[PDB]
This record gives sequence, C-alpha cells and structure tokens, in this order.
Amino acid sequence: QKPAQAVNRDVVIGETITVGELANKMAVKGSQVIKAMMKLGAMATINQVIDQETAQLVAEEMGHKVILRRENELEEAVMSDRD
RNA sequence: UAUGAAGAAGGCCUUCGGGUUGUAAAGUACUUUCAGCGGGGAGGAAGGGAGUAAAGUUAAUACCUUUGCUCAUUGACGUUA
Ligand SMILES: [K+]
Ligand SMILES: [Mg+2]
Ligand SMILES: [Mg+2]
Ligand SMILES: [Mg+2]
Ligand SMILES: [Mg+2]
Repeated sequence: QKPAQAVNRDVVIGETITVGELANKMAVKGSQVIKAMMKLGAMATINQVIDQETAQLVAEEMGHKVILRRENELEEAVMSDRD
C-alpha cells in the first residue's frame, strides 16, 4: 500500500515567511535542495524572508497544495455581507 | 470510529551503528450526534360569548339565579419542545 507519491500535502502560508520555518512547513525531501531552490530562483540567503505572494510562487515551484492566509480577511467578510 | 510498519518523509538527540516524534501520519474500510438546508408537529387554555333545555323565583308562561347540552372562538413566546 506504499506508492511512489511525491510530497503533495496541503500547506498553509502566512503573510511573511522565511527559509528556516519553510524547511519543515513543507517537509520537502531535498532538505538542502529546498534551500537551493530559492537561492537559484532569485537572490536569496539562509535568513532571507519572502512574502506571501512570493511564498505562493515558491509553493507552485514545489507543486504541493498551497493555502494562502492573510489578516485582512476580517474586513473582506464584513464587506461581502453588505447588501 | 476501525484498520493501518514503506516502524515513510521532516524535526530533534546521536557512542553516527541508531533512538524518538509514532499507528502517530499517509493509504484502505465505517458512521452523520450538533451546526447547515427542507418537510411535519405536542403542552403551556382555564375560560369568556351565542343559543337551547330543566330546576328555583313570582300575579306571571316574563327578567333574573343554578346545572346541562350544542355552535363558533381565545398564544407575545413562535419558524416552540
Ligand atoms: K527518521
Ligand atoms: Mg441541526
Ligand atoms: Mg389541557
Ligand atoms: Mg394549545
Ligand atoms: Mg333549579
């Protein structure tokens, strides 16, 4: 019952994230390969911090399921209910 | 909820041989309490009103009183329980 499925788990991302937490938040197989993935795509470092849109771009590169959460939703829900 | 050892990745500790997070997760079967969407549906209502009957009262079959029977009705809660 063990297929060869690659990492495809759902991952929630915040507004501003960094490499150190991103290492285990996605749990990708290439522990350093994940680190090189950013350093290759654009100028980036060990401690570099990316944004939620850039984080969505990253998750697209990894291909795992992506979830975007931002704090402004509270205003959006109120706006939606308006008649 | 039951099953679930590739005792998986990733983390951490490592006497780098391993241990642990751990049946935990993933996968495979089973169920829908509550919320959500529709349908149905108690109890809180006792009464009061209109006729009609008989008893009681009187000059009086009237009017009034006591007891029936019959008819239509009384809920903010409330889209109730
Ligand atoms: K391990
Ligand atoms: Mg319900
Ligand atoms: Mg009753
Ligand atoms: Mg009732
Ligand atoms: Mg009498």
